Amino acid sequence: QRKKYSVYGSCQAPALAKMLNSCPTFARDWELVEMEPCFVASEEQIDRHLAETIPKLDLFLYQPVSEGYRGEKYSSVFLRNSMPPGGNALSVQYMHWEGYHPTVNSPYGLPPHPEGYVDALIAGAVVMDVDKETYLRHLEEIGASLRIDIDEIESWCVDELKTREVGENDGGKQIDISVTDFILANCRQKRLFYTMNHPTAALMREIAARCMLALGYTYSDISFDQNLDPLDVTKMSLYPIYRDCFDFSELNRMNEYQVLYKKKAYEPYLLEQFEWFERSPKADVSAFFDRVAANRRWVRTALRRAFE
Ligand SMILES: CC(C)(COP(=O)(O)OP(=O)(O)OC[C@H]1O[C@@H](n2cnc3c(N)ncnc32)[C@H](O)[C@@H]1OP(=O)(O)O)[C@@H](O)C(=O)NCCC(=O)NCCS
Ligand SMILES: [Br-]
Ligand SMILES: [Br-]
Ligand SMILES: [Br-]
Ligand SMILES: [Br-]
Ligand SMILES: [Br-]
Ligand SMILES: [Br-]
Ligand SMILES: [Br-]
Ligand SMILES: [Br-]
Ligand SMILES: [Br-]
Ligand SMILES: [Br-]
Ligand SMILES: [Br-]
Ligand SMILES: [Br-]
Ligand SMILES: [Br-]
Ligand SMILES: [Br-]
Ligand SMILES: [Br-]
Ligand SMILES: [Br-]
Ligand SMILES: [Br-]
Ligand SMILES: [Br-]
Ligand SMILES: [Br-]
Ligand SMILES: [Br-]
Ligand SMILES: [Br-]
Repeated sequence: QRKKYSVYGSCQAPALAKMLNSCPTFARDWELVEMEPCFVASEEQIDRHLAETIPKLDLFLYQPVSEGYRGEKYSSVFLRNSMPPGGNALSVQYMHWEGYHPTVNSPYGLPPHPEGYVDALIAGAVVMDVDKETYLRHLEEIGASLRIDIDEIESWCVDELKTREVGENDGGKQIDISVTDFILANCRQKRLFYTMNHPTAALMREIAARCMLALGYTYSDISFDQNLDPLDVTKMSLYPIYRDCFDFSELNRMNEYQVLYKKKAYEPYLLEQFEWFERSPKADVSAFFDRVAANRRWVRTALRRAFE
C-alpha cells in the first residue's frame, strides 16, 4: 500500500503534485489524494476534505493560507490540525518574484482582466496622459531605469520572500521548504518565473527536489519528467535593456508575449494594455497605480526618468 499525500495551496500546489508524481521513486511510494486549491475549493469541498481526506493522510504538503484569506475553514493551520497522529505536515513557500517583470501586476480594484496580468507602468503612463506611441518609443529608457535599479528590485523581492518565511500566514510556523536563496543565486542565469507567481519547470523541479530531500530521499532517487512545465499558460516579456542582465535573453528588441497559450508581439500587446486601461475611469487607474507604486519605488522612478 502506497502512503497517501495531498498538496494544498495556490495554483502552485497542483503543479507541485504533478512534478512529484513524475519521479518514479516518489510515485512508487506515494498516492496523491487531490485537494482543490485555496482559490477554487467550495465550502462543501473543504468541509469534506477535513473529514475524509486529511485524517487519512501520511503527508500534507501545503502552502501557507491565512485565516484572513477566506476564513478558518480554508486556512493551512486549521487543515493541518486535523492530520492523524503519525502524519507529517510540511509547509512549502508560496513563490512570488517580480524581478523579471517589475512593471507587471494583477489589476486589483479594476475590472477582471481575462489574462490576469497588466502592465502597471502603462497604468501610470495613462494617468500622466502619455500616449501609447510615446510609450513604445521609450521602452529602452524605461528598461535602462529598471537596469539601474536591478539590485534594489532583487533585494526587495528577496526581503518579501524572507518575511513570509516566518510564516504569519501559517500561524507563525516557519516555512519548511523554501527556495529564496536558490532564486537569488540563479535568477540571472536561468529563467525561473514566467509571471510573478508562475514558476517555470526549472524552479518547480528544484522545489519538488527539496520536498523529496525533506522526506528523506537520497539524492540518487530524485529525478523528474523534464517535459513537464505546469504553469506555462502565460509568459511575460522582459523589457529592452533590462533583459540584457539575463543570460537567456535574445538579440531582438523585446520578445513576444504569450497570453493564454497564444503569442502576441510586444507592440500590439502593449497597445492593447493601453486600450484596456483607457476603458476604466482615470481616477480608478490612478488609484491602482498608486497602490502598486507605494512599495515599488523603481516603478515611479522609471515613469519619471522616461516621461516627466
Ligand atoms: C497568496 C495567496 C495564496 C494567499 O494569500 P494570503 O494567505 O492572504 O497571504 P499572502 O502574503 O500570500 O498574500 C498577500 C498579498 O500579497 C501578495 N504577495 C504574496 N507573496 C508576495 C511576495 N513575496 N512579494 C510581494 N507580494 C506578495 C499576494 O499576491 C497577495 O495579494 P492580494 O492580497 O492583492 O491578493 C492568494 O491570496 C494569492 O495571493 N494568490 C492569488 C493569485 C492566484 O489565484 N494564484 C493561485 C491561487 S492562491
Ligand atoms: Br492536485
Ligand atoms: Br497542474
Ligand atoms: Br497529478
Ligand atoms: Br463555496
Ligand atoms: Br493564519
Ligand atoms: Br502540523
Ligand atoms: Br484579474
Ligand atoms: Br517605437
Ligand atoms: Br506566504
Ligand atoms: Br532559502
Ligand atoms: Br542555493
Ligand atoms: Br533559461
Ligand atoms: Br524551465
Ligand atoms: Br513522511
Ligand atoms: Br553514487
Ligand atoms: Br530532474
Ligand atoms: Br519565455
Ligand atoms: Br529561457
Ligand atoms: Br528575455
Ligand atoms: Br520572440
Ligand atoms: Br469604455
